[PDB]
Amino acid sequence: GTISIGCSSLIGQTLLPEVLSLYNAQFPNVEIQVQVGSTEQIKANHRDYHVMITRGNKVMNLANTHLFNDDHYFIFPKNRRDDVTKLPFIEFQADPIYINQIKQWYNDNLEQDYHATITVDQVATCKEMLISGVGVTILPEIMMKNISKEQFEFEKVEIDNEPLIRSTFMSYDPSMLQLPQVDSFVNLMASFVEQP
Amino acid sequence: GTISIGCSSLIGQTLLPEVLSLYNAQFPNVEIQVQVGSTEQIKANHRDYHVMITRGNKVMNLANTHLFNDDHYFIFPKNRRDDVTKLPFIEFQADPIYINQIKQWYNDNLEQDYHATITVDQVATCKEMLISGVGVTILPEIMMKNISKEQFEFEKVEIDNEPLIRSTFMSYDPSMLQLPQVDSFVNLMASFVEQP
Repeated sequence: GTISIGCSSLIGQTLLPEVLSLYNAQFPNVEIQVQVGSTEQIKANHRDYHVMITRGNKVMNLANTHLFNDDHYFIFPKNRRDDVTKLPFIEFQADPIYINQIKQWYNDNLEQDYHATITVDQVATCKEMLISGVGVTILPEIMMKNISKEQFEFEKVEIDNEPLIRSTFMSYDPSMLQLPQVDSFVNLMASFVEQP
Repeated sequence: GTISIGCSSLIGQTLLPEVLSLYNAQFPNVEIQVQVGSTEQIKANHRDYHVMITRGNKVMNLANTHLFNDDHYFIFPKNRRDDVTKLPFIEFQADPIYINQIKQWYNDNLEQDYHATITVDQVATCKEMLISGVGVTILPEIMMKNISKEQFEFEKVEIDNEPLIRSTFMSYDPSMLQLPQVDSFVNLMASFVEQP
């Protein structure tokens, strides 16, 4: 049959391709439909999906399985250079708690009032803006590949000596496990997220 | 003041960061808000933006400035061109005309009836699925950085010896040119898209 997956952009570009490589190898007769959007659009449109994968909090009224947590890093140029409070900060607008945690960190760790010059609602765009030198930002660790360790310094973001983390959840209606292609997907994801 | 830009994912990750590096260097007192979404969502929510940048067709009842055209390439692992009809094809669901041109091309150029095993509505995800070996696909040339020429063969997609192209447009209400931060943006984009 067909499986329909709804996910955020970050997930579509970092988690799902490796999952689906496995999934399609094991279950080659399943047709896969992936819809990628803003988290808000995804959750709003949950009736279009058998399974959703998103970051933040659990989705109410559904089963929610914790996939993993990600650390965060403040990223700025070595090359231009470490007088960092004069560079524009790119604020990824995750949700209000996150934004506030980041503002608090910036105020505690740097030497001026927080001010976002650029706001963006997709992490991958935030990363490319960093790479193109628009400004500095905070990225989740899973997005930190292909960032030049010779152009850029990375500082782990901790609040009250606790790492700033964000959770990824897979959410679905448990009734959907009656579809063999969905049960297969969910079982595969439970093994995928375990680490040796 | 503030400028609010709506764009597709592809644009947010490939065109806009270089534009905004320039824009923010020249106009450092403008606050920039970027919303990245599915084209359909972007077009639907046009009242949230001063300017939109999208691919496909012009937006009705707005000014529309053609930015550029992109060629397309069929991409598959260097193991191998004959095996290629056995690999899953990943269908980016741009719009019906595009999908149908791709289907016609596949039928005319390969040894099998067209069938998409995976459908996806974001190009960046399509590219990551290619890189992770889920299957083969067609990408616009602007997305073809960081694809290893040692793992992958690239064949240019032409139909009736005409290259398959897709257009990028900037769309806006011409009244918005009364905002200096928007007029600045639009003038800057007009220079950016010219090639020396």
